Amino acid sequence: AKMAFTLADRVTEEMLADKAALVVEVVEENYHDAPIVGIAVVNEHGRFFLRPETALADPQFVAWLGDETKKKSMFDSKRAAVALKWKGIELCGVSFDLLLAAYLLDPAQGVDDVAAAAKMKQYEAVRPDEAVYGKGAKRAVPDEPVLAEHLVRKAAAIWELERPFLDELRRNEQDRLLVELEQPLSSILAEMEFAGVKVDTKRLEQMGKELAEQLGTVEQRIYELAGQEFNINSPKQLGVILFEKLQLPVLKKTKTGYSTSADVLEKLAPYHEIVENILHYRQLGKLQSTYIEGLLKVVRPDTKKVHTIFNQALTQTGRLSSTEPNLQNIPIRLEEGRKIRQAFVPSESDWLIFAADYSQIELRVLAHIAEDDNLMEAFRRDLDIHTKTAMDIFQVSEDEVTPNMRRQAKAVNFGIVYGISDYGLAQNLNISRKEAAEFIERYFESFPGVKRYMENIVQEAKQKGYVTTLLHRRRYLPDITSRNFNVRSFAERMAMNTPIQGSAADIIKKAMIDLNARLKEERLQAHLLLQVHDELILEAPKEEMERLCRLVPEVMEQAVTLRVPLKVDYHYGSTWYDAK
DNA sequence: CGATCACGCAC
DNA sequence: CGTACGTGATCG
Ligand SMILES: OC[C@H]1O[C@@](CO)(O[C@H]2O[C@H](CO)[C@@H](O)[C@H](O)[C@H]2O)[C@@H](O)[C@@H]1O
Ligand SMILES: OC[C@H]1O[C@@](CO)(O[C@H]2O[C@H](CO)[C@@H](O)[C@H](O)[C@H]2O)[C@@H](O)[C@@H]1O
Ligand SMILES: [Mg+2]
Repeated sequence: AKMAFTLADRVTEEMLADKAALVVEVVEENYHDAPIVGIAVVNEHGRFFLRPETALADPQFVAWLGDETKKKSMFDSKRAAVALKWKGIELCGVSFDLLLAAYLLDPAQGVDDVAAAAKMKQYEAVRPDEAVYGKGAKRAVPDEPVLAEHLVRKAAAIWELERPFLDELRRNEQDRLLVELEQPLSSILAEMEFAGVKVDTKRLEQMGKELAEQLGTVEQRIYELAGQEFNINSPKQLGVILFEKLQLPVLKKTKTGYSTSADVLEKLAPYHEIVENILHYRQLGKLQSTYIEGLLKVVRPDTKKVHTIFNQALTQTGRLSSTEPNLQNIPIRLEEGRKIRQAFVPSESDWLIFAADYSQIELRVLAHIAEDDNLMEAFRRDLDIHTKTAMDIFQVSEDEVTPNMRRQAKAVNFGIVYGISDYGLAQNLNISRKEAAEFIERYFESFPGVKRYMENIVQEAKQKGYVTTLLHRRRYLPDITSRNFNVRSFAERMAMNTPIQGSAADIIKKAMIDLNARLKEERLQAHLLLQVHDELILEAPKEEMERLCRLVPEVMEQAVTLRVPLKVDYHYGSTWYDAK
């Protein structure tokens, strides 16, 4: 059953053909400055394994890697490209990435190794990575014969599966989505991750100290008000204090005990002074554990940068996610947590942080896809969309919209985008199902095009088996035909929400590609650092701000043409916090 | 010692 | 009511 290959001791010309499947193996999950443990090449001339110390010191091999006219097919080329950037080696000419291809064909399969992708086309002559390397404490690179066979089998699978994957993408009208959107984006994400974001660790450490002080003060107040010391971070020890010793009302349960989620606590606050303190303690503790201690844990001590990894092949809607650290969930709503962003600073002297965000991109996308006359007109007038929604559903003039009315209309707008449900809206606004249902009815009366869209997209999902986004991303929804109400209803909300969230993802991905091309044409030093779903964060010399103020919003606004304008706001400053 | 829960942070 | 990730506590 074994697969034949040459275990090479040196690089030869036949390993440098102008088309090959290439494996540059990095086993560490976080590939930043990580070891390359082996290399495999499969091409018209045969199958080869190379030790990295050999290949990466070979000028002909390094030149071949960097030659855009020598085409490579890979799985997770970003991992290889970043590991190689840390070694000062450029990887070019990647014309097919099997991870991205599998992800576009069906994000729900959770493909995260070559074996998983291969199994989609009944190809099973390759082992799962976890079977070869193990996981956790037991993880390890195996001896060379085992490692080499595995890497060659992966390269061989890629070599075989490129054509059938590309053919299916073409049938789905997704080939341009792979080749013109996701693959070029992967190179841009590699650059962003490698550049990293500079952290002011002294500032973080100062914050940590002050937080520790306040945590102590609140911890003691809590013990004083409880008349006893306990582990506040145990939802179970806390449940006893709250609902037994102090007799607070049980407004909600969890399947293992009493709920102490913030929504429940907020309702209990009027009964006892301890509750406000538990909330404050939780807020501070979140900042301390996750955003100070957690961040400091992953800052590289030499450069004081953090280098996130953007998972490009995970979310079911086409968004990116971010890990180690997650730079897509840094606090902003509450001023206390917002100050964390003061610690993210430009990487060079006299540079600044520039941040540009789409204004209401999801509702603008909804206006476009639903062709709702009222919603399109609202955005053509650049109205405050929550005030407008309040005017319509509560039937009042702009003057007559109160803050509470705008607040409830805002929640309705979220619900509509998420996949509206009377129960979920009711939970969010703390009102009755019947009341939430009345709001939803008034909304559909004011935006009948949106109502028609929500009905039609659920029927389309049922008919075709999937829904699609602007640039032809797809999500299969098998549960749409379930005879279980709750299962089916969740699938219906995904049918409604995915073309909205996913088309917004497509637009900002295209914007990133267009922006990098413009930055290069203009030879600006400015470069992307982060994407947070509907916003792009850059750093640049202070002397480039004026040019960026014009260039970045324009590129983002013009990335696609919709039936309504796109609008981008922007800010810049000496830290991420100040880019407001 | 990995897997799970409950919770809270972003958009 | 949609999409994510990290944490401390607990589970087994
Ligand atoms: O390299 C990213 C790419 O690798 C995958 C596995 O194929 O995820 C791995 O890499 C991560 C980043 O360090 C981890 O978060 C993840 O646990 C790990 O399996 C893909 O999911 C991802 O696109
Ligand atoms: O009465 C129609 C109304 O119900 C929805 C669910 O909110 O869909 C239901 O009715 C459809 C048939 O008309 C079914 O295909 C569907 O499976 C069922 O849940 C809405 O789509 C809708 O317009
Ligand atoms: Mg915004």
